[PDB]
Amino acid sequence: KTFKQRRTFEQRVEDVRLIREQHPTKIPVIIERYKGEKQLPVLDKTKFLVPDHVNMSELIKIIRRRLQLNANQAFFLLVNGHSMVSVSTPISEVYESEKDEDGFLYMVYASQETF
Ligand SMILES: Cc1nn(C)c(C)c1NC(=O)CC#N
Ligand SMILES: [Cl-]
Repeated sequence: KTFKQRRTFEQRVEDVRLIREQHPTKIPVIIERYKGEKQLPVLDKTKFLVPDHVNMSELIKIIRRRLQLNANQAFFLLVNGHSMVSVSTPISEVYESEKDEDGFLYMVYASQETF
């Protein structure tokens, strides 16, 4: 069901190695809906190549645009299981401290802060 369940550790590592080779300036991001989530839709895909210069504030804007949300729908983004201390950090920095061992950066979204 989840990305980690669909692909072996070996497979996730090799995909990150190919994104490095073919899209060297991009951060490999996995973005999943919270399994509890009732309100927001599911994304059209799971794996995203994010330009390494955008900060987390701009990534939230990007995902809200991809979900085609309106001004008063709530959106919370967990990175590596937890709240972001700051949305102003460049995703290149966030990646280096919050990447998984497989080399993806995992994110989950919900309409409640209580996931
Ligand atoms: C071929 C290889 N063997 N081992 C053991 C490692 C770390 C590698 N590196 C990559 O391929 C990284 C990338 N991209
Ligand atoms: Cl690139």
